Amino acid sequence: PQITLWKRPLVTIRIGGQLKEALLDTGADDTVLEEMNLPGKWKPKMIGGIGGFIKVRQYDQIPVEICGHKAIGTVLVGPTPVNIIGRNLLTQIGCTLNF
Amino acid sequence: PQITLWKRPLVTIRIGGQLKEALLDTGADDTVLEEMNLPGKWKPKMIGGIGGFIKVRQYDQIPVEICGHKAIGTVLVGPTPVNIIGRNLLTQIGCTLNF
Repeated sequence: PQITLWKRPLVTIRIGGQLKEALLDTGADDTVLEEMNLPGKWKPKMIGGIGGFIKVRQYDQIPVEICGHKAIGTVLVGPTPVNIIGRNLLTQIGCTLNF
Repeated sequence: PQITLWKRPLVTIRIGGQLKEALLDTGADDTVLEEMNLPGKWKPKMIGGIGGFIKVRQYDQIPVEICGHKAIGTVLVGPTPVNIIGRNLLTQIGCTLNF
């Protein structure tokens, strides 16, 4: 599909057997999801942006479907205010910016 | 252009007569640049990101050229980790996401 940018580019994803709303974010290196109790091994990580850093849990090899397009990779879980799909998964679904 | 996302979508912009590098950021409502001088009046504002809230200077109706495409709009200046072009200007240059 083609997503315009008049509003926040929010789409539906499926992760860990849940459907969620998430923001397609070309400015994010990584995918960061709001607090959820995913099974699996994880390691601590700190990620930054405007305002500073937050502590997150890094889970690897997690299947994530984005508007019906399958992806699998690293997901970060922590106290982000919005679910963010970053470049690590956007590349896997063949997402481009176009103008 | 069509810009893929295997690398950060960094582009050259011209603003206040000076060249800068900025990230095309679909996850940002607003355009936020690192500390620099811009001509004209500004208003104090606060914005939020993944780490919390910061204080910025809001400059209205600022011309910005982004990869040769012209925008004129709001530019916030403050302690962002990287220069970001947000949706307020991405829409002006006709940018969409496609997959």
